[PDB]
This record gives sequence, C-alpha cells and structure tokens, in this order.
Amino acid sequence: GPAVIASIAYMDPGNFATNIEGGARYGYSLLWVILAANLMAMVIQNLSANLGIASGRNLPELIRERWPRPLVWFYWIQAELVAMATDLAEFLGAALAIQLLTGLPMFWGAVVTGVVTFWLLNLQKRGTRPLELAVGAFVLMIGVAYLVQVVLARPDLAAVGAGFVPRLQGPGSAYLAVGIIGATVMPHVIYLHSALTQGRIQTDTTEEKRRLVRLNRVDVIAAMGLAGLINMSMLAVAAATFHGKNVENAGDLTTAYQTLTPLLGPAASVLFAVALLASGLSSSAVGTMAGDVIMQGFMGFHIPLWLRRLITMLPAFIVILLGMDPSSVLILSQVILCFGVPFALVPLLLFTARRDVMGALVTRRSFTVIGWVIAVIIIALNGYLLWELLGG
Ligand SMILES: CCCCCCCC/C=C\CCCCCCCC(=O)OC[C@H](O)CO
Ligand SMILES: CCCCCCCC/C=C\CCCCCCCC(=O)OC[C@H](O)CO
Ligand SMILES: CCCCCCCC/C=C\CCCCCCCC(=O)OC[C@H](O)CO
Ligand SMILES: CCCCCCCC/C=C\CCCCCCCC(=O)OC[C@H](O)CO
Ligand SMILES: CCCCCCCC/C=C\CCCCCCCC(=O)OC[C@H](O)CO
Ligand SMILES: [Cl-]
Ligand code: NA
Repeated sequence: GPAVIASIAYMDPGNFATNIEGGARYGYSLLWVILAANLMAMVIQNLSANLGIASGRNLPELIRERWPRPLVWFYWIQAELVAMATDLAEFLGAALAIQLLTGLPMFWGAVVTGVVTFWLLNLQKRGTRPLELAVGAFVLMIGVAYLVQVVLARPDLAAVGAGFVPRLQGPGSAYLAVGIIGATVMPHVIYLHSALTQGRIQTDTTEEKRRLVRLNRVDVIAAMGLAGLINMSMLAVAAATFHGKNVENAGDLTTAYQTLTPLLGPAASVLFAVALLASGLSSSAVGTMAGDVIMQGFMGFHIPLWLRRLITMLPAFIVILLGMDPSSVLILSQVILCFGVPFALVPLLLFTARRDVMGALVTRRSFTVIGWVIAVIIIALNGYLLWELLGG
C-alpha cells in the first residue's frame, strides 16, 4: 500500500524531466546522484513509516501537538510551498503530455488537465482502483521499456562505470543533481508516509508494531530498488541517445520519446506521452490529497478541497501564460523541493529517536546518525547551489 503510493511519486513528471535532461546534458556522470538519492530515500521513508506505526500519528500532527505555535506556523507555510512546488511539476507534466498527444496549446492542455483533476477529486475505490491500476500499468511498462532499452542501447560501460564515482562538473551539474535529489527524496511524501501507516495496527502491541516495520521495510526497499533501476536506466538511455550527438532541444520532454524509438518504433511517441500523462494525473491527485493531510495535521483544520485544487493551479497557468519551457520549470520545481528536505528531516530524526514518541521502537543509534549525515549532505549541496547562483 504505502510503498506503492510511494513508488508512483518517484516516477512523476519531475523524474522524467531530470533523468532525460541529466543524461542528455551530462551523459552518465550523474548516475551516482540517482543511486545516492535512492539510498537516502530508503532510509528517510523507512523512518517516516516507522513514525506512524510506532506513535500512531503523522509527522505534521506531532509537530502541531509538541512544538510552539509560531514554529508550527512556519512549518505549515514551508510545507504548503512544498505542496505547490510538487503539484506544479505534476500538473504541468500532464498538460505537457496532452500537447504531445493532441497538439493543443499548453493553456488548453492545462484547462483539460484542470477539468480532469477536478473530476478525479470526486471518486472512490469503485472508480479509483481501476484508474489507479491503469496508470500504474502504463508507467511501469514504460519503466520496463527503459530497463530493456538500457541493454539494447549498448552504453559505453567505461563511461557508465565512471558515472558512479561522485563527480560534479560545475554549477550546472550541481543544479541538476539537486533536482534529482528533490525528485527522489520528496518532502511531501516524508510527511505523507507517516499518515499512510498510522492506524494500521490490529492488536495495539509492540510485537504487532515490529512486524509492520519489518513488512514495510521489505516493501519499501523492493519498491525503491525497482524505481532506482528504472531512473538509472532512463538517464543512461537518455545519455546513449542524445549525449554527444548535439541534437537540438536534447533533454526536453518533447523529444524524449526518441530514447525508446529503437525499441518501440513508431509507437514510442504515443506510449511515452501516455505514460507521462498517466504519471502526471495520478501524482497530481495524490499530491493534492497529501496537501490536505499535511494542512490538517499542522493546523487542525483545512480549506475545501476544491479551493486547494484551484490555488495550486495558479502557478501552472502563470508559467504557461509566461511562455516558459515546461521541461525547464519541472526541473526547477524539483530543485525547490530539495530545499524542503532538511526542514522535513529535522523533526523526523528527532521524533523517531525519542522513547515517549516511538516507545519500544526507538530508531537504532546508527541509523539516526546516518540520517543526520544525510541531512548535512543535502544542506551542503543546497548551500553550494545557492552559492553558485548568487556569485563567486
Ligand atoms: C519549499 C520549501 C523551500 C524552503 C523554504 C524555506 C523558507 C520558508 C519560506 C517562507 C517562510 C516565511 C514565513 C515565516 C513564518 C511565519 C511564522 C510566524 O512567525 O508567525 C507567527 C505565528 O503566526 C504566531 O503564532
Ligand atoms: C511553487 C512555489 C510558489 C510558486 C507560485 C508562484 C505563483 C503564486 C505566487 C505566490 C504563491 C505563494 C503563496 C503561498 C504561501 C504559502 C501558503 C500559505 O500558507 O500562505 C501563507 C499565509 O501567510 C498564511 O497566513
Ligand atoms: C494494438 C493496440 C494499439 C496500440 C496503440 C497505442 C500505440 C501507438 C501505436 C502506433 C502510433 C503511431 C502514430 C505515430 C506514428 C509515428 C510517427 C513518428 O515517427 O514519431 C512521432 C512523431 O515524430 C512525433 O512528432
Ligand atoms: C486567490 C486564489 C484563488 C481564490 C479565489 C477563489 C476562486 C473562486 C472561483 C470560483 C469558485 C468555484 C466554485 C466553488 C463552489 C462552492 C460550493 C460551496 O459553496 O461549498 C464550498 C464552501 O466554500 C465550503 O463548503
Ligand atoms: C548515503 C547514505 C545512505 C545509506 C544507505 C543505507 C541503506 C539502508 C536502506 C534502508 C534500510 C531501512 C532503514 C532502517 C532504519 C529504520 C529501522 C530502525 O531503525 O528500526 C529501529 C526500531 O527498533 C524498529 O523496531
Ligand atoms: Cl563520454
Ligand atoms: Na519544452
């Protein structure tokens, strides 16, 4: 359940934008970022899931009930900015895929995306589970296509091997590496994963809590391992397809279908846009629902779901009216998301290390140290990037 609701967020249009642009512009040199961020997500999402299992509350709820009111207010504001940056990539990714399929302008693609998302808001298991199993099938099959294409493309193994050595090539590579981290370590899922596993116990016992931790850990790592293989394959295929060939608009999502042309042939254009649309519509609905859970946990109240859906569409329509490139703003949103990670990490690392919160399920001291090292690494990368974007 939670590991699957997770996995669909790790294959949103934000991942497509950063993987294709990462491989086309920098070859295989950013393969280590995908591997590092995926292993970071395994640790962080396991802690978030263990927080809801052990304590019975989600991370926003614990912040609201334990921290001072002004700090809860600041944490709610930054979490809403994370929610809008999350939905900005997924809503535009669906509107872009509409243009790839029908040829409509981006504004009309967003109007269609707006009507669909409002319609998708009103639903239930009688209608969601088919639509959710469908979007899961299209996105996973395309993921398998990249797993197959990465072998058929015959990538330069000397360049692939060197790509797993941590190496940054100027500020442009740091900008895209931070976007890859934000697209994999998503703060909105950090808050959401605790709510997905709360209230799932059956006998209210430590032994029952330990099992759900053991079960969730296997489901998360297996799902994260599959998502990591696909993202590495998609970047490696994008490198074998565009890197060094000096193709115009290489790395853009409008020509990303050419990565699967030697495999899918003429159908690569439709099958990629259908996957991009299904990935965008499902994740944008999931993010909207998680945004209401985050607000309810921080503030105790919420705004109507139609108003939240209306407010988050404003940055999408503004970007389209400005004529900005969709693939560029999808990557920018993932970069902003990476700046929301350390804010989500600090309460997670603190709450999961307390006995009055976790009970007998206190996080092992080694994994708490590993989590703080992950927080310092991300803070250093986000400070290094900010340093490059200001001046010397
Ligand atoms: C997307 C995340 C990227 C990282 C973004 C980090 C910066 C956060 C941005 C704005 C915070 C500004 C809002 C200031 C917080 C107001 C809280 C406050 O002081 O209000 C007092 C309270 O109302 C009395 O109880
Ligand atoms: C995706 C990142 C933003 C890009 C959007 C650009 C176009 C919209 C302009 C500003 C939106 C910022 C307003 C949202 C502020 C956080 C939500 C909030 O809670 O409002 C704080 C208020 O002060 C509570 O009292
Ligand atoms: C059997 C179930 C039916 C499967 C139906 C779904 C798969 C789509 C199949 C063919 C689409 C062919 C139409 C596009 C023709 C290819 C043209 C091309 O070369 O690429 C696209 C073009 O470049 C863009 O600008
Ligand atoms: C400034 C950012 C945008 C904010 C500006 C708002 C835009 C409102 C436009 C159309 C209303 C949509 C129709 C909604 C119909 C309301 C139905 C209703 O009365 O119930 C909901 C009520 O608000 C509680 O339950
Ligand atoms: C770059 C640094 C990344 C390092 C990559 C390491 C790979 C480990 C990944 C997942 C293990 C699962 C996370 C285990 C942490 C939570 C388990 C735990 O601590 O559980 C304690 C409690 O007692 C429960 O019963
Ligand atoms: Cl090369
Ligand atoms: Na574009």
